[PDB]
Order: sequence, then structure tokens, then C-alpha cells
Amino acid sequence: MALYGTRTHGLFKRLGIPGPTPLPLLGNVLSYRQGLWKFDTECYKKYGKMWGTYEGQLPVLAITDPDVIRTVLVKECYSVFTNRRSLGPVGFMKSAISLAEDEEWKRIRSLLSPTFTSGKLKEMFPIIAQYGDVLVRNLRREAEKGKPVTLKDIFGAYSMDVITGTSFGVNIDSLNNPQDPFVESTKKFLKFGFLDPLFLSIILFPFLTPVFEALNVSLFPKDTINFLSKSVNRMKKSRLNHRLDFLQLMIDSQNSKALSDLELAAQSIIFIFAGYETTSSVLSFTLYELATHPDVQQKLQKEIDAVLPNKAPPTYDAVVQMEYLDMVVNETLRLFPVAIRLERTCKKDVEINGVFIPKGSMVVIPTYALHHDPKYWTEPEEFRPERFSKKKDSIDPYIYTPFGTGPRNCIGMRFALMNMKLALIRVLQNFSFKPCKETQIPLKLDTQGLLQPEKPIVLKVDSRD
Ligand code: HEM
Ligand SMILES: O=C(Nc1ccccc1Cl)N(Cc1cccc(O)c1)c1cc(C(F)(F)F)ccc1-n1ccnc1
Repeated sequence: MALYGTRTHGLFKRLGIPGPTPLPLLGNVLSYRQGLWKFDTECYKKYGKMWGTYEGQLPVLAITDPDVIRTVLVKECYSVFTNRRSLGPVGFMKSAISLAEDEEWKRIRSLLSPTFTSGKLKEMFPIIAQYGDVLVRNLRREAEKGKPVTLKDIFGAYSMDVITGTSFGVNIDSLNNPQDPFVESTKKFLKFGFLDPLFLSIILFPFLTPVFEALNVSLFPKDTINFLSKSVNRMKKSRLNHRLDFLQLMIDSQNSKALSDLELAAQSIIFIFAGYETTSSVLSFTLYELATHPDVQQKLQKEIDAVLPNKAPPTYDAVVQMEYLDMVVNETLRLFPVAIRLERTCKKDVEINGVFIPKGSMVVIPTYALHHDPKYWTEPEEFRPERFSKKKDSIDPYIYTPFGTGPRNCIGMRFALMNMKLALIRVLQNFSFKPCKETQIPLKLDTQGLLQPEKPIVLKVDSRD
């Protein structure tokens, strides 16, 4: 098959860009089975500054130079690298900001940015902090049994709870309501992005996307999409007969081009999708590191108690004072950047660092590989929150990209950091975490989708009182 399915496969050779030999039709996609985080790390070690791979026929150029990264993510964002990976079959979800393209993305990002400011976070803090209470008592009921706790169920419930309450102003108590159609629908998001036959065919043959769209085939759970879209239209219609949440802000902006009713539903769903799995995973990763580093956990516990004595309820200003908590979260996101990488598409032919890249090619910023580079991080595999202390050198924002950077960065980063810090404060005020004989040590990572532990994180949870 040396001449069937190898049409673009000589591009990087003619450019002088190194990279592993692709296979006909598949390209290098078989190398994804070990995990994208592992593939990016090994390619970085082997080839250095730049390497090229093929997703089927699609050329993929990875770059690690901070200056080139700044060029792709900031300087030429609106001019060359405005979109990400080519859109798959998603139906009306194509207007969600995470999947919008070109001028449609610019308008929707513009309309939504007032919702995600630090000012808006301050006003919404009390709504968010209320869900720390549900998290603590959920954790208490499971800790009271003396039996080790599976964190993914607790923090998965909190993650779904807090993002749903911030979105629609309703507490769903996910852990204790598994028959709720909303809870059952949203859990189906956990199976997204796996390298199943349909997903693999879309990456290999992106020209099949209009076929699957015409067949009403989607990468999202269609039933979940239809329920949430119907639930959104039910909630706005009920409000037509002083609410502070994501939905109300979008409704008000709609009554102030404007957001379409379909576009509003896409954003509402995508906010739940974005905050659900990622926030839960980082929270579970943080506690593994705290349990396996009790000195860090006790030092963090000391800072919480010094800022909020007598189990004081957290305030926005109290969180800003917790320097070590910021260091712990930052270092957890260095070790486990759950999105693994950043991706952009060349909207036109472009010269990247003196290399010609054809229109349509993908550029990858390997966040995970850059996060584990010993060139930038002393003992890169060690959990050391001390890297992010003000007594060290400034962190390069193009090397450390857990939320991306530039105009296309994570719009919900502030809210995500807040959601995680609040949860960490509450549980650490009440509980201490230590490993048991069931704790996978050292931790091993999965090989598909978002960064996730290969086996669920299980820990012994002891009340401080
Ligand atoms: C710890 C949790 C999170 C992590 C680690 C994370 C990470 C990321 C990353 C790496 C990107 C890609 C940025 C790039 O292309 O430069 C992104 C995009 C995005 N995230 Fe998050 N994210 C998190 C939570 C959230 C939450 C809770 C929301 C919803 C409120 C959200 C909404 C979005 C949106 C809308 C985009 C696309 C922005 C655009 O296309 O302009 N994210 N996120
Ligand atoms: O990793 C993500 N999803 C995922 C989940 C499970 C397995 C595999 C994957 Cl890839 N991402 C992060 C992301 C990636 C690219 C552009 C973005 O804008 C954002 C995500 C994806 C989408 C989308 F494209 F699938 F619709 C929507 C939102 C997010 N998301 C999560 C946190 N913040 C944003």
C-alpha cells in the first residue's frame, strides 16, 4: 500500500522536519494507543524543537519553542490560527464557543466574556461556595464507615453539582440522585473522545463529517444533548413568568449581533461539558499528591487554619490570601494538564519559523511534554509546590499552559480555579487524607481522552475532629 493512502506523507520529509514514519491510511494514529501524553513526550525527547506526524493524511506539526508558541497562540491568532482541530459531526453544537470557528467564534466569545470576568466571579462566589457544604457531608458519610473512599464519585458529584448550580441556579445533589434524568444524561459525557470506530474514522477521514451530519450522527450523546436542550428551553420559559447564573446572564444579553436561542443552548451545554470531567479529575489528582505528600498537606492545612480560624467559611478574599493553595493547584496542573495538548489549524499557507506549512495543517503545542521537560523543571516528575513560590524565577506562560493562552484560552479558567480551591479548602478543613493498600502507588495514567488515573484513586479519609 506504499502508493495508496500516502499522498501527503512526504511533506515533512521534503521540509526537513523529523518525525516517525507514518503507515498508509492510518498515518501515525496507531502511536496514540499508548496515550497522547506519552506519544508527545517520546517525540519531544527524540526530535527536539519540532516534529511532524500524520493523522491519516492530515499533517500535524508540533512546536516547543516559546517564541514560536507565542507566534501561533497570540500574534497570529486572528490572522492564521483562529480555529482548532477540524470540526466533527456535532449537529447544532457547532455553535458552542469551544467548537465555533472564525467570525462566529469571535462574536460568541465577545458576547460571553462578561460572564467569566473576575468581577462576575466575585458576585457569584456565595452561590458557588454553598456547594462546598454538600461536598463535605457527602465525604463525611463515606468517611464515617472507616472504609477507604473512591474520590471520583465524590468529586465527580461535586463537579457536576457546582457547574450545574452556577449554570441554572439549582442544586441537583448528584451523588444522592442517580435517577435524576439530568444526572443520568450528564454522566454520558464521560465516554466522550474515546478512540472508538466512529471517532477514529473522523480523524482519519474528516471528509466524512458532512455525511454523518446528514445522517444525524453526532460525537455527543444525542439523547443527552436533546434533554439538556429541552431542559434549557423549559427553564427560560419558566423565568418568563432576580436570578444570578450563567443562563440568566445569557437571557439578559439576548434581551439587550445577539445570541440566538439555539446558540444559547449550545453554550449552556458546553459549560456543563467543560467543567464536569476536567474539574473532577484535577481534584482527584490533587488529593493523591496531598495524600502521598503529607508534609504538603499539613503545610496547606496550616495555611487554611491560619487564614480561616475556627473552620471559618471561605470568602473570596480568604482564597486570595492562600498562597500555598495556589502553589498546590498550580503544581498539580503542571504534573497533570488534563487537556494534554493545545491544537490550532492553519487557515492559510503560513511560514512557521522558516518552515512552510500548507493550509489546513494542524499545529500542536504539547503542554504535557513541555510540563515534564527537565530543561525547564528540576526533577520534573516530583510533586514540589515550591516551584511556583515567588522566590523562584517567573514561569513562562508559553511553557506552562494548563488552560492554554492567548485569545482562545480557557474562558472558564477563573471559575474552574475557584471551584477547585473552594472544594480543597472545605475538605481539608474537615478531613485528612492518607494512602491505603488499595491506593495505586505510583499512579499510572490512562491512554485516552482527558488525563485520568488508570485505576480510580482510593484513599483513607479521617476527620480532623
Ligand atoms: C480545571 C478545569 C479546566 C481545565 C484544565 C481547562 C483547560 C482548557 C484548555 C487547555 C482549553 C483550550 C485552550 C486553548 O486552546 O488555548 C480550554 C478551552 C475552553 N474551556 Fe476549559 N478548562 C477547564 C475548565 C473549564 C470550565 C469549568 C469551563 C466552563 C465554564 C471551561 C470552558 C472552556 C471553553 C468555553 C473553552 C473554549 C474557549 C474558546 O474556544 O475560545 N473550561 N480549557
Ligand atoms: O479535552 C476536552 N474534551 C475531552 C473530553 C473527554 C475526552 C476527550 C476530550 Cl478532547 N476539552 C478541552 C478542549 C480541547 C480543545 C478545545 C477546547 O475548547 C477545549 C473540551 C472539549 C470540548 C469539545 F470540543 F469536545 F466540545 C468542549 C469542552 C472542552 N473543555 C473541557 C474543559 N474545558 C473545555
